Amino acid sequence: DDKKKGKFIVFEGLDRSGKSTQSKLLVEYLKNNNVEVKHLYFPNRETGIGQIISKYLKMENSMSNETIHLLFSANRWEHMNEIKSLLLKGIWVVCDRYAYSGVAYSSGALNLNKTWCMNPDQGLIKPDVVFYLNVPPNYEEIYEKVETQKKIYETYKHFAHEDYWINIDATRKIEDIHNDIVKEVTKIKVEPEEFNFLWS
Ligand SMILES: Cc1cn([C@H]2C[C@H](O)[C@@H](CNC(=S)Nc3ccc(Cl)c(C(F)(F)F)c3)O2)c(=O)[nH]c1=O
Repeated sequence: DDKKKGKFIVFEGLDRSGKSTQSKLLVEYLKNNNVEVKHLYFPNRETGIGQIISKYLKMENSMSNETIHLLFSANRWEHMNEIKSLLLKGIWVVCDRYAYSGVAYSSGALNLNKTWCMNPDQGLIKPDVVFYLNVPPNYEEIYEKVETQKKIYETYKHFAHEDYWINIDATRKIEDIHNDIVKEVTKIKVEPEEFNFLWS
């Protein structure tokens, strides 16, 4: 009746870490293996909430640090019913960015308290695995600056030792990064299981 049957994979990483390259490669690989999979992205800029987030990111409005933080969290909550329904049926979800982005970006770029940042996402569906595309920032949107990216790299380390968190050296060839990811995916437990939730 109520078991999670599909698998839920999140990609995390700084901007231009290769997330969408790798997530598209993973989705293609799963589809070639007959697995039904939905590719989702956060923020979803299409929703009423996402359209405001979009203005914020393009600097078409300005918003206070707590206001935008909470909108990013509400934007995930408005997808929970749909993600749950997919996973309950056995459809997999590959998702570019999630609650980890919310915490790392707001604490890193906006200097918000980590616990305060985590609280609104408590209760979101927990993914089976997070692939963190690790690219030290050594080299249009509000967080674009290399100075801003360096602060976020540090804050992402908050999650580095959780057993769901898989560090991926994203400085390697694209094919080799993808092979690395496919390998970890084959380790995911096959059978249905109870849903788990952040930040358990
Ligand atoms: C899910 C989520 C995302 N973000 C930020 C992360 C990222 O800095 C920003 C960028 N998002 C998207 S969809 N695209 C994007 C495209 C180009 C460029 Cl240059 C950038 C950025 F400015 F970040 F570099 C971002 O959205 C957040 O700040 N909090 C969140 O919870």
